[PDB]
Amino acid sequence: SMPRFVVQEHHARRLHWDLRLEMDNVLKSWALPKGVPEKRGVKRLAIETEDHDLSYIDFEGRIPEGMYGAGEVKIWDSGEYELLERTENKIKFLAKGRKMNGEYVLIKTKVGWLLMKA
Ligand SMILES: [Mn+2]
Repeated sequence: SMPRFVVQEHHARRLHWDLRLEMDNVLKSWALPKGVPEKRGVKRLAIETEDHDLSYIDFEGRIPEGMYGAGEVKIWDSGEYELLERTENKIKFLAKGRKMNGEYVLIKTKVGWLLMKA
């Protein structure tokens, strides 16, 4: 296998979370400066970032300084997910994490992306 996701907590120059979905045979990724919404209706900024390799889904450790993406990476949540809807502008999925669970949607508009919880 079932597709999986991870939410990494990344202690870089700006502390953020990274949501990564196994999708298109890579990790489709978004930075979340304020984290995953944990309550219904809350709208969080999501910043599309470059695809990562599938192997990276289980990574934890320190990205060294001078490297782009420096800082400590820790797994905040992880699990399977079920894809419910997808287009170039919308991804709706059921997350099966310990913290991030139930349905969520990533929304692309002219201003970028948002992440929202059912
Ligand atoms: Mn990051």
